[PDB]
Amino acid sequence: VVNGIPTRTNIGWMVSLRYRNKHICGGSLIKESWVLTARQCFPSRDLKDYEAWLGIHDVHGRGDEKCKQVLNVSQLVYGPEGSDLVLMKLARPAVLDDFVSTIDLPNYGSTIPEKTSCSVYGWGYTGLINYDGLLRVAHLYIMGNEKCSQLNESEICAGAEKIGSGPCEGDYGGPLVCEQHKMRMVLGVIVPGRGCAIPNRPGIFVRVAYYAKWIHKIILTYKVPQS
Repeated sequence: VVNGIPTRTNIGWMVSLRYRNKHICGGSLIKESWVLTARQCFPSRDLKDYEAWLGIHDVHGRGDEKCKQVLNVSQLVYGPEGSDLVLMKLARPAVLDDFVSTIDLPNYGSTIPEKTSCSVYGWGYTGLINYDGLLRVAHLYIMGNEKCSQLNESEICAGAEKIGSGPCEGDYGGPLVCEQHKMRMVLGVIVPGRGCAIPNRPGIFVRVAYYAKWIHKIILTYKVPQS
């Protein structure tokens, strides 16, 4: 995240997808054993290359010495066509506690109104000379889909007003979270696209509400030989 700030403490539903012993993406823990994330987060199709760190604040888990849970990835289900989503199934369940929790998903078709306040979180690119490692957040407002103009219904358009801030490489897969019904929900999944923290150039996020059925169909179903 570029032009964001550190979080006071760690965010329970945030996952660091590691590839080859190193952060590459964020994800959202949507069940004790499922993480909603992005396609661009998997250079290879072989599972032995991945881990999921939960309950961390630091990217290397430095102060999280007792908070953190490291889980292997047993499966990988891919989303429809131009969705870019992937659900990682975790090897053994995540232990919910004070540091790890899950975030709710919206209802199949929820329309988020414009000028609504939203947050992105990530350990990705910051532009700092020496990034401290801490999870960072930036604030964005939902905008009309026409402002993102590079199909459309699966997408959300959110940006900051005038200042250039937002997610970048390493933040892919993480959530765009807002306040819809009673509490916090993963409304969007961060995907690369419209540059990185360009002023008056809002980001396009995959609309979770569009693939909401699919996410549910998958969260309650057997393994089945993938690939």
